[PDB]
Amino acid sequence: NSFSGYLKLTDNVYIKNADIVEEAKKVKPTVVVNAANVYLKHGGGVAGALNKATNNAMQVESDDYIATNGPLKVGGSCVLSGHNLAKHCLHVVGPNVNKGEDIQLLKSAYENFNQHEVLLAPLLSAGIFGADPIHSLRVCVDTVRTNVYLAVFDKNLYDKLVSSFL
Ligand SMILES: COc1ccc([C@H](NC(=O)c2ncnc3[nH]ccc23)[C@H](C)c2nnn[nH]2)cc1
Repeated sequence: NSFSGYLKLTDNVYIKNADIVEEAKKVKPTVVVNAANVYLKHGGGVAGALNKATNNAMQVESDDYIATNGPLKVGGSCVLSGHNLAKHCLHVVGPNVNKGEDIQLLKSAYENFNQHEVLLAPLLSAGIFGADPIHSLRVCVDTVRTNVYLAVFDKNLYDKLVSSFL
């Protein structure tokens, strides 16, 4: 958990302008959060990048989990191996509001982070899922009580978040 160059936003929320994959390789955190979908099909975004950095080992393990357990629910999670990136990967499903899923489930999604003392994570429900990323950071700050290190890859978004927050 050797995090460096983060800006502290609250007592338990830190932020850095970085690619979450590069952070995972350097830090080797106990937990890396994936912004997953209910079938754990890691096709793009954070999920595609984390899976690519495991050389598809994350996808093979995710397919076996879905065969035995079935899909996750929106707002839910599962803990699987972190492979070469972390001890564990916490796969979390935020609502896709562009497909009618309720924005109140974004609070349920961030509540999963509270089972882990320290996490490396992206913002949930942003991008193709349609939630406003500044609103997603406000839900994170109001829901997560354990120590979260947020990696924001787009510098333009990182600057908007830091301006809106502090
Ligand atoms: C569907 O769920 C999401 C949830 C996060 C997002 C976007 N995050 C990423 O795609 C991302 N974040 C950190 N490291 C990364 N490495 C490769 C991709 C990547 C949001 C918009 C964003 N942009 N810049 N920082 N965060 C897109 C969709």
